Amino acid sequence: SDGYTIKPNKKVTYSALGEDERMIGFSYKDFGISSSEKITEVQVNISANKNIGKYVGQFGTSTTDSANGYWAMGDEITQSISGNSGTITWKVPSDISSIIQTQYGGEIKFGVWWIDCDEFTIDSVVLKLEHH
Repeated sequence: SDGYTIKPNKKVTYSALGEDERMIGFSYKDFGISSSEKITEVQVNISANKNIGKYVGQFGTSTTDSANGYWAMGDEITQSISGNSGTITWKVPSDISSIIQTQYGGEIKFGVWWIDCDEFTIDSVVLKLEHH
């Protein structure tokens, strides 16, 4: 197939996160992804009990690259969501995608540096793929 989805229904209160807890982690093994598959995009679908407004954050992932601490981060994303639900998307760079570690404890992490609506729910996280 060409993608996997999880539905964690994880309630997040931004203002209750400590300075070292602003990245929400999900184990790659929860998706059922194969090591033969290349991730091109990560989508996080969120909702709230009011208009979400602006999100600012970054994604990070485990990698197989020991020289860089088995970790990589994507670019900062700023996004305005006008209504009560929306989707944040990371297009994964080819160089990071080629070394993502989905096995042996590897995780995808959703960083929330700021969000206007304090409480929101992560309804689903989606990985989009390619092959060959």
